[PDB]
Amino acid sequence: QETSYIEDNSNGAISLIFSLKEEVGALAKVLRLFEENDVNLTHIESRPSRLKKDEYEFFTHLRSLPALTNIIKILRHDITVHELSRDKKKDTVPWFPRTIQELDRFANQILSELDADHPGFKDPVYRARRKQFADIAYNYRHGQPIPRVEYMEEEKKTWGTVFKTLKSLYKTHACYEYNHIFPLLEKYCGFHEDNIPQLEDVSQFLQTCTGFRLRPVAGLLSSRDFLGGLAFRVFHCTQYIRHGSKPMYTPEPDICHELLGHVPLFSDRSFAQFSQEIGLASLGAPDEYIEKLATIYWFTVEFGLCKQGDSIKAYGAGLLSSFGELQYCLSEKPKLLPLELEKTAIQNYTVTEFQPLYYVAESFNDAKEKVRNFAATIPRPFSVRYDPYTQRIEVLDNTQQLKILADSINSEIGILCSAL
Amino acid sequence: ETSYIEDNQNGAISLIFSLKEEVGALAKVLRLFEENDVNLTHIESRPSRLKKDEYEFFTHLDKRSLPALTNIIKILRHDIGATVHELSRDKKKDTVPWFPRTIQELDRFANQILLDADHPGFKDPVYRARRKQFADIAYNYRHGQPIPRVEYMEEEKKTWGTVFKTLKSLYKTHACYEYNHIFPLLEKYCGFHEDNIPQLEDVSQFLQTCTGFRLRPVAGLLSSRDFLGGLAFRVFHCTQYIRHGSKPMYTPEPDICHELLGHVPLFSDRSFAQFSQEIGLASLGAPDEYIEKLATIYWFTVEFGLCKQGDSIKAYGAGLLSSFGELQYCLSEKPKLLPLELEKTAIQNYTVTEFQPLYYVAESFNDAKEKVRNFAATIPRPFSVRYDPYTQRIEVLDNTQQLKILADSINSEIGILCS
Amino acid sequence: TSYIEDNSNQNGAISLIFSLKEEVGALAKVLRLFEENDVNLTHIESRPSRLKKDEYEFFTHLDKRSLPALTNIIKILRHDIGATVHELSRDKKKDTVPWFPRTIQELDRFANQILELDADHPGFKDPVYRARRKQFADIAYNYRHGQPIPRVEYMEEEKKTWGTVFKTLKSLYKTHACYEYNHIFPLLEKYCGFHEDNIPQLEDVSQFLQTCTGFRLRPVAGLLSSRDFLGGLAFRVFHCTQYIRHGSKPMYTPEPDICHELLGHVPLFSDRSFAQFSQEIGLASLGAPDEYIEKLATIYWFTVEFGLCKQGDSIKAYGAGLLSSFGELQYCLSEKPKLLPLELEKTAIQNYTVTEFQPLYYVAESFNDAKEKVRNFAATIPRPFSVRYDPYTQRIEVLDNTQQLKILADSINSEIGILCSAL
Amino acid sequence: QETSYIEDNSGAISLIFSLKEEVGALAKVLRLFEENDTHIESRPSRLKKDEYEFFTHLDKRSLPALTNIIKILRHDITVHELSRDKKKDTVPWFPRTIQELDRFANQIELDADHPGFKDPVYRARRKQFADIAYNYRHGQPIPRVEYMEEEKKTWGTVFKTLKSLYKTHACYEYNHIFPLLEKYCGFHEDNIPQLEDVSQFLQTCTGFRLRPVAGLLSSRDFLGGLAFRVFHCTQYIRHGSKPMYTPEPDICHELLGHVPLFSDRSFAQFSQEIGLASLGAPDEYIEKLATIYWFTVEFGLCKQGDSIKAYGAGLLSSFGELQYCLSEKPKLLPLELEKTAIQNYTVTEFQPLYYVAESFNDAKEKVRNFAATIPRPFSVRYDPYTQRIEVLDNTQQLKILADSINSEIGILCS
Ligand SMILES: [Cl-]
Ligand SMILES: [Cl-]
Ligand SMILES: [Cl-]
Ligand SMILES: [Cl-]
Ligand SMILES: [Fe+3]
Ligand SMILES: [Fe+3]
Ligand SMILES: [Fe+3]
Ligand SMILES: [Fe+3]
Repeated sequence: QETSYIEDNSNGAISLIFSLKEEVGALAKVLRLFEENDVNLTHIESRPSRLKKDEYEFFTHLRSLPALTNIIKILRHDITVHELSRDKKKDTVPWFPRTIQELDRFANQILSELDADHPGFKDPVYRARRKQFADIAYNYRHGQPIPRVEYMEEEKKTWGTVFKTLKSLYKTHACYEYNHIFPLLEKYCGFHEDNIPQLEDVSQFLQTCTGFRLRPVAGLLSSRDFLGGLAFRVFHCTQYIRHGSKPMYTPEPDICHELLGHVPLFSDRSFAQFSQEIGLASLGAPDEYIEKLATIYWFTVEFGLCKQGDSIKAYGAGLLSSFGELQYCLSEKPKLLPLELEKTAIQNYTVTEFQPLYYVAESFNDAKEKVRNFAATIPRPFSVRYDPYTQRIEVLDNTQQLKILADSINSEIGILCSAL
Repeated sequence: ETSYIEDNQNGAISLIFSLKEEVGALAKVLRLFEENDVNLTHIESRPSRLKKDEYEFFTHLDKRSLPALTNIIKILRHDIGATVHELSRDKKKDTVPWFPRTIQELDRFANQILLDADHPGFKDPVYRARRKQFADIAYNYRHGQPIPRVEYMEEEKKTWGTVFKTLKSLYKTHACYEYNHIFPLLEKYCGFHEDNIPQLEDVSQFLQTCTGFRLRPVAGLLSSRDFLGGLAFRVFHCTQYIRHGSKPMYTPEPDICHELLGHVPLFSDRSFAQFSQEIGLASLGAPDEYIEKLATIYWFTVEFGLCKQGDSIKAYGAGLLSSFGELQYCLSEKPKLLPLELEKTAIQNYTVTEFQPLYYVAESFNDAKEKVRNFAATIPRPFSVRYDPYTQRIEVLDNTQQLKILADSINSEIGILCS
Repeated sequence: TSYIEDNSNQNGAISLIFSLKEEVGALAKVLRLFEENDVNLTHIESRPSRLKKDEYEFFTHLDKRSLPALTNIIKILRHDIGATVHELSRDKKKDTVPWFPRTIQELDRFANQILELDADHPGFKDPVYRARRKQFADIAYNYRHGQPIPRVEYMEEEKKTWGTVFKTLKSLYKTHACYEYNHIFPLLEKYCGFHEDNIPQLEDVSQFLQTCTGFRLRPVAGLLSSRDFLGGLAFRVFHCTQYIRHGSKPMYTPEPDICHELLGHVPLFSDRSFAQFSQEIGLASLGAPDEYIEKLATIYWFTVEFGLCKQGDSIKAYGAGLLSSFGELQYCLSEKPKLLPLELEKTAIQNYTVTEFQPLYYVAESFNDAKEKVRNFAATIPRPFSVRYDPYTQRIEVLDNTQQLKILADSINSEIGILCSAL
Repeated sequence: QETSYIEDNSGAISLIFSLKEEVGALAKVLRLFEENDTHIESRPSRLKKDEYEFFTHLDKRSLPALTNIIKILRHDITVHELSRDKKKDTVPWFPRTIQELDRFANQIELDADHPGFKDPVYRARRKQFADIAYNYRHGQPIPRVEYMEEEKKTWGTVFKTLKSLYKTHACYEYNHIFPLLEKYCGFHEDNIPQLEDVSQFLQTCTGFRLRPVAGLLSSRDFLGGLAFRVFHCTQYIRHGSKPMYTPEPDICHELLGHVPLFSDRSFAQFSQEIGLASLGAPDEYIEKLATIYWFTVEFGLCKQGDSIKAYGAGLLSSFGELQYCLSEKPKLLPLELEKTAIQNYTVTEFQPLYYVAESFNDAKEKVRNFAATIPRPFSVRYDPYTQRIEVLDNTQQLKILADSINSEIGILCS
């Protein structure tokens, strides 16, 4: 079977989320509870609430269980609290990153290079060169510029072989959005047959296009971690390349799969929103619905097809980076079905051979709304929204007050921008 | 007297235009610029938002090499059939006032400032040199860099204490609810204490986590257009120096005291951040006549504005929250109070030396915000503006088709949950 | 002042409002509860609740004739699980909201709640005028919502009085009246009988307003309570007098006449923006306490009767008291009176006079701006529900879950901007 | 292939145009018609405080005095010409006001295969009902008729045999309204309710009203009446010889199939959008609307939880199809305009397939999206206050429409 769902592995991170009113002396009453239980002001933030203006929002990221199981009791009865845990005990919500900076916590929790069947296994250089890229990811923290790497001549050859063979297929097999950005990457990035572009230059390009940014990663994270990073429009990226012995095969993601399959789509604004809704749906979702999201991600982002007029084309990264399947998925051999998440979430699939079937999406805006509807069925005691101004996640139990405030803004832009 | 500072070798010249990829657009245009000795480093081509078949172009040029550029605009408009807006900043005929297209572009004219014998501090090598030290930090500051921290002298902390202690006693009763709501937070996470001056870096990081607002060092006073323009990006140009210790209760210029105690606490409230942002957004490309009008509104709202809080009135203007005398005078029955109406406030005359004879009372920040939005329409501009926090760029909307797409995002945004 | 306190009849109208679920079989359980008492079915309505496929809305319109059979029914509905009820009465005040009509037809109930009976009236020593007034009173007392307004042949002495007021005022409208007035007036001259030498019929006028903004006229004998008069505006109904001032002093009238109402009020009701504004005032009066009715009467005074509006760099008048008064229309635009910006929190309590000209006037930025101020003031009025008018069914909707209906209005209006703008 | 689409037959010629008040337009226009010709209305525009809307009600008679006006209005100083017939570059005529529904309400017995053909009484009794419709005008109360005992029996046979199936086969909305119709409208096995009492009931629920009609109108006319929430209704009844068959709509089909749904507001809004979509639509798109109407209002099914039920009038008034559509025999597809609008169907035999709508609110928005696909130089919205249609052709009408929306966002938030 070998599905793409990777369970999350874990001192388990324990974080709290709660807001309180300023009617009685609230800041003093809460801060003293933390100082008395050996908690400095560095593991607690107090920010104003946007939904009432007379409330404070509190964030705690705590290693110290006996000093933590006592605050929850005194805090809940004497006055709403959401407990986030990485080990996901009962009566708790699965932990998720509240700010882009918190992505640094579990960015190095990949599994296991060390696979005997890997193409480049009987190679001391390649096996060692992989450790170099892994160290870049393990030591990278948010905000930092992605360290640049000088690719060897033997490695640019592999890139060239994959680049030239796929560039000939994009004009006819890739969706319009792909061919819309690709010329830009050829001019403003090092997207050339005889050059490998640096992830830093690409990240800076995405940031100026849709706000998406890249993050080095050593290997494969848990599905929870990966999708969680999409809520912040952060895409964990590998910096290594396949072994030059078989440029047309890879059991794992490499810079080729992600630069030629993933990056161009994240440059489109409509697609950035769609993929973001998938990540947003994973924040605090149980493991049962994470696998469902991983399956949707598989049949939409990696191996998804889209309707373009009277014809169909491909937009999945797994398809746009594979020379053989990109032609097989567009033929009349595979089975095509309309995109319906209730069926895709449970559909079984394989990772070794080509996909027997493909799901066709009407559009990205159409697929986006399907994710929102599916996000509602996911049992969560709150709603989530991303704030690009502060780059934090907003926990929303009365989420309805914020969506309306966004409409009142968008509507005043249609009557003001009235040229004629 | 007035607070309006008019805008003043290498005048920034920028173009704005979008094009369709019908046959080949990128190559045909890029060659048009390369043929006129324009390196690609001075041109960006990014996909247009709301339009999947258009490219958006950004150019970063100077007044230099204009004659090889005034010909390109003609080939883009007549030979291609597309709309183009020329930004020149130097009242070029048939041109739009230049404005920053990206937050990074704030670095261009951040040093375009204009030593007074009558100044509280006089020409004395000690103080004047300390002032030049802060000026060098601002001239050398860039958007990405962290604000350099400074070790304030005891003589400077003493002055801060005099202003801090005397004003803290009035905030609980004279300042609006939003002010007293944030101030306790600034005392813990920014070090707002009688015997300490907080660093703009620690403060800037605090606003970013509250409403996304960030601080920027400045040596002196910018043009009203330049200063207000930075508000569109929720960027507040901030001074790092402090008044001379001889007269702690007087300052002819803004200082770190005026900026930390008058301006910063309000920028921590999102409702106020949106309001102040609409003022900056309204200034992008506005004629000089309407820039002065916006400077007057900013004066009577952000600097010297009053707000209704229930059956009583309180103050939220920076000019009041940093002045010990006027903060008490504005709440008395001596000054004249009017309802906030921009058509009357935009033309109202005012003074900067003495207290304000009158004050304008705003119903709320969300109400005052929409009043600016309505006023933004009266400003003659060939386009509308909106800020994109994801990419930190301004999106110009000139084509009607861009609005039809904007309507789709709204009709879909009608989530009728109804429980 | 113009505030007239509300007076109830011996048979004070008592009506109930409540919705219930069809889970336990409510139609039978509720309908039978009334059948057990001396309550006829004809005085009970059961209608489906919109957006709640499993709820029925119930309306009952009775009075104190059967009180002992009514104080027991209300208890079974409120105390038992499944039903919330609002009791509307004209004067109990214990646990009831001030009564208001739920349907346009119910305006017939208190349409005859009148207080020419003043000795000092200009036409007092006149058997004809004194008698002619009773003739108009019978028309109002006998008028019902469905009937067409009876036409009357005005005497030549009465056409002359109208002409005196018409000619002297028409010369001032082009320069003193707001843009909306001079926009409608030419139409009234062509499609109605707005001429110097003719008095138009209220029926012809009512039909004209209905085709403009849906407003309709209703004959009235005299002065109603402020609640009754204002209440009728929620249905875009304007109570109108059909008589005319005495010809002895065409330039003076202590009471409203067809001149004040045809030349002052109707032309504004033809504009949608003003019709919506005045409607929000009526909507704000439904179920409002007597203390807030007087406050509402003051707003109406400084807006509809004696209100001024901003028109560009200049200001013009739109109040009916000014558009029908020859002296005040010139005095309000001069520099003698004091002008203040319109703020309901200030206007609601401002004192005023009715005999002499107004010392001050309130200037509104626009009709849409004044409308939103009334909505804001409507929230401060203590009411256990919100109100909205349904022009399709011509009924009032009591709304505690009002938030569910506003969304359907936005989602429709927005989907109409994408159909035309599909270019 | 028997179809339900009835082409329009002739002719009413009407004009629509707006003008500004800055220049002397009202005077210039009023003299323009008198100089070339009295039946003209001028009302203020509800979207521009400085514009007037003009309505003219003339016949094709005296055409040469009209072909000159169109040039002076278009070339000098926007105008839409409505012609009951296909004139080149003109929009199909549609009623602008509820009163205009009276014009072609008579634009429709002697049929050998009719059940009651060999009966002078029934054949004559039908002309009695036709005279009521031909002479009926808007605003009038629907004349009541005393139904004969022979006719009440026919109603009873259909009523009792179908009432037993509604609780299990009819949608939730139907059984929600039906108990009310039994008490306040007299829906009983041994009594036929009068259209006047029923119309008054619908008006108080969703504003829908009934209008007598002699026979079958053109699809445009019938659908057009739905834009005003007006439902053209037949007052006669099928011949008592075969109570379970009728080649035409009768009071049974209309009271038991159609009326109860019009009492639900969500359905009233949905059906109204269909009528609104037909105003000024070409003949090609009228048939498409007639097909959609067929598979939604007449023979439409809806999802009710994990089960499926029927809400179409053709099923709720037919004893055989009401059981056949739920018997898993026909094939069911999701409601999609591109597929349903062109699907062919029959009227004689049961339907081979049925289209399932998620809900009434879901089907309504699909029509609105489809309303854009109809080529029209304007958009339409209904004003219940004045009961006329608002044409939106000029850009100025939309900027004002944007203000009323942004302002309509009242954030009470408690
Ligand atoms: Cl966005
Ligand atoms: Cl925001
Ligand atoms: Cl309206
Ligand atoms: Cl409605
Ligand atoms: Fe991948
Ligand atoms: Fe300042
Ligand atoms: Fe009056
Ligand atoms: Fe039918």
